[PDB]
Amino acid sequence: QSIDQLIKARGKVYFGVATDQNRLTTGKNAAIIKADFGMVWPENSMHWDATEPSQGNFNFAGADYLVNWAQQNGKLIGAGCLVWHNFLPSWVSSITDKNTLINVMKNHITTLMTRYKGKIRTWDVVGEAFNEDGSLRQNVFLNVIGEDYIPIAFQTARAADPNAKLYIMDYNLDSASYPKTQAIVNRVKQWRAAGVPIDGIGSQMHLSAGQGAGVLQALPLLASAGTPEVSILMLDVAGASPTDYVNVVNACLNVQSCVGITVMGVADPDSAFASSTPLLFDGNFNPKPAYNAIVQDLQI
Ligand SMILES: O=[N+]([O-])c1ccc2nn[nH]c2c1
Repeated sequence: QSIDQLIKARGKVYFGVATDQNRLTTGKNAAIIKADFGMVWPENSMHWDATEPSQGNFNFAGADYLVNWAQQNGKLIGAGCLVWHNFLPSWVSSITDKNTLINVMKNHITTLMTRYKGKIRTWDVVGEAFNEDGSLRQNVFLNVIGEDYIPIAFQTARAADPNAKLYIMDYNLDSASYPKTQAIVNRVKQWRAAGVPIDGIGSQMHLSAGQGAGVLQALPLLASAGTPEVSILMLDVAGASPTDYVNVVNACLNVQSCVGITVMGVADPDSAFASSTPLLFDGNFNPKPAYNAIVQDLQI
């Protein structure tokens, strides 16, 4: 059975997965995505160092392949992350002039979103902007532009493609009592009250064993910021316990504004954390206990 069709039957938008061209052309990934998933995200091909490795030199072959394959196979597309400190080329993190970095950020955002205008459901515009204590992360954008970079990024993205849902995403938002979780909620409330167009919060759920249960309290706390949507992104669970996975799926089902869930790849050997066997399909592309548990859960 298809977890995407089953989750749609429960009123959600999608069950999605990260992928890219060389997964689609190898293994059984294309077959499984076609059958079982409803949305795809670029695993690496929308990283800043993948798409703009030197200033104004844009590389879109990888992302084009993903977008075209998704359109051909009737899948939704999410993409990101436009502004974050990861996968940033040196040419960007060596900029010290505020106006230059603002326009470099804006051109990166606008060029990518314009190319795929109207084809992308969800864009992750700002990522990993928070420290663990809830203060803003001192990345090049904060250091050179200041805290206005976040409103600027979102405004720029809304202008480039007003059809896209625009998200802020972060990790370690998996416990309701953790400072980072309350902090992103507080800032997103205040940004939106000021007119900043943040449509969603995305929770990057790279989980340890037993952390699924806590998401049942954390996800509702995130939804309390009042964004139109929240989502679960980058999901994997060390050990891939059925209990952990079913708890995360149920958190999504419990939160009205949660639109769907994206897993961090299809089969275990293609995970960055392969030793931890954290995904829903094994090295022979068979559905694992966690996949079948999700099916059972989704089937007062
Ligand atoms: O949910 N995802 O797996 C995922 C993967 C890569 C991304 N880049 N921006 N947002 C992302 C989400």
